[PDB]
Amino acid sequence: AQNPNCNIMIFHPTKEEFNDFDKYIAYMESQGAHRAGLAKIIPPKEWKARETYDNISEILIATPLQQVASGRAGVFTQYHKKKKAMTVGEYRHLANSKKYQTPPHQNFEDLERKYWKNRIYNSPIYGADISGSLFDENTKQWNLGHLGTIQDLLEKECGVVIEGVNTPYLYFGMWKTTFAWHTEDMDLYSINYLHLGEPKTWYVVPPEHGQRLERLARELFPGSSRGCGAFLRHKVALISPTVLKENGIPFNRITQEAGEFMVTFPYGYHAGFNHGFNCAEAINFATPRWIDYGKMASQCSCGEARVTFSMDAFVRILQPERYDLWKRGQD
Ligand SMILES: O=C(O)CNC(=O)C(=O)O
Ligand SMILES: [Mg+2]
Ligand code: NI
Ligand SMILES: [Zn+2]
Repeated sequence: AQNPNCNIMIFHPTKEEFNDFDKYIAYMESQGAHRAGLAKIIPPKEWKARETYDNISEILIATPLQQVASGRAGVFTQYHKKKKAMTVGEYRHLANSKKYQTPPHQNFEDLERKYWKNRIYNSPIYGADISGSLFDENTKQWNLGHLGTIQDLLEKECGVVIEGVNTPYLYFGMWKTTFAWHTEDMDLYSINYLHLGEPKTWYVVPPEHGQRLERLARELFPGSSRGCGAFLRHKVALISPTVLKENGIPFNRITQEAGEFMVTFPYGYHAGFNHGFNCAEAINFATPRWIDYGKMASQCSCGEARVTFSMDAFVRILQPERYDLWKRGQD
């Protein structure tokens, strides 16, 4: 078995190997990459996502989210408070302000310490989930706006044509902006490209150990657990690496820098934070190996998780028994 300790693997494809996305994901899996739950892909030196980022300031963040925490430093939840609209120019200025800027630090490790020590005492503002793309239409390789769609994958594998569309999202981050512990909708893959700015640190639990994370989360968030059998779908809970180590949860960590791709694999729980002003783009995708995970994915039916138009058809076709109850939650 390849990669039995489930370590995060880093790949360096040649320009030739960067042509066929599907084939490269399948190569990574042949080397065991999926066992970790997350892989890093460094693009060939010849490649570029677009010519410059000099003209992005007028993009609108219609609903910036202030991430307010509750709990203790290592075990907390966050809620998203809606703020007034602002442009990317305005947001970048705010990120760089004395109130919100990254503090002086020695290295990534010192910054990670400071994050886990101090995150709960601040409420950073995240420009998340903005429909759109920063890839140039002429970038032919690994263009996240030009991937094969999940609807077409399900049709190719299973023969059923379904409604729905699949488009990328932009994330504008600042220091301490946080992504809570989650897997993707319907335990899909995700791909994330860090277009610009400061790094993003990731934590991941191997898919084969996901249920261990879920059991710990039920213990640490007992009211949430009673309210919903799949409350991590709400994307609000944080558990620190110290806490995971104390409870024997297997995980790994890695920092993504500007110009690098990360891929999350089906049922790979992940969480993390941004080091300072940055812009990432991400999208869900599928492969033939995803189908079985989609069929088994948990669902939130308490009504909190509330998801995209396109998830309807995935539930309807892959989880017909669940469909009725899940849709009650959606309505
Ligand atoms: O970048 C973020 O805030 C969150 N991204 C992801 O969870 C992802 O790409 O799967
Ligand atoms: Mg602009
Ligand atoms: Ni994700
Ligand atoms: Zn729920």
